[PDB]
Amino acid sequence: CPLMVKVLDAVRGSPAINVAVHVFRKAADDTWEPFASGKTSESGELHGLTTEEQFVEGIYKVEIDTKSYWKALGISPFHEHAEVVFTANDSGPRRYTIAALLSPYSYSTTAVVT
Amino acid sequence: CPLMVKVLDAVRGSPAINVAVHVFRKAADDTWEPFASGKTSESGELHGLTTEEQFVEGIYKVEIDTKSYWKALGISPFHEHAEVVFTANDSGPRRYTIAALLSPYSYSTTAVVT
Repeated sequence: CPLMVKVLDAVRGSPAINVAVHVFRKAADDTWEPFASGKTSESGELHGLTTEEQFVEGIYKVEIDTKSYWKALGISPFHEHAEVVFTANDSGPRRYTIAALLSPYSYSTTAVVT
Repeated sequence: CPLMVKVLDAVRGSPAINVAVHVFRKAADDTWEPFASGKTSESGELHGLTTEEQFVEGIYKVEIDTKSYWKALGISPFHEHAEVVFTANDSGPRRYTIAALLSPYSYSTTAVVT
């Protein structure tokens, strides 16, 4: 799948399972359309996302519900969510893997394409 | 200052200067209002922001224009910008220091609350 997502937990050294992730597509008008959604797996990964050229180029947004992730634990978090806004589109069909490493007061996001 | 931002460049090992930062305050209606704006200083810092109880309780968004920074450089980044969303004030009027560490395809955001 053209777009994959992976989330890890830096506090426990494990995949961030059961994490909600919504994918928005920047619409015709200045605004955000719901594009895809899922919950991370046992592997902390989300595959079923989108298709080949349902996925076309545009600005996308990956919203990660980190707040819920943390409270589930009993942790006091800082961010409301983790957000990743990218442009899909150079000259190519790629493969986008967005990774996110979660801490209560800190997070990193990285992109790996091919 | 109640709200401070610091931004570093992991590619060059220096403060990220002249990076535009917009601060939004989630308004009465489900929506974002402009609250403060500025650019990072020679030391990668933005202090001019807000004040005492002007800064009120609420959900704010700190949007760092990473895209323009990398472009000015000759680098073609992945992120459109770096967004930081948080609930402020609650159990205290706090002091917020938001740190960002940028790379072309990666960014990390950390918060220091006192």
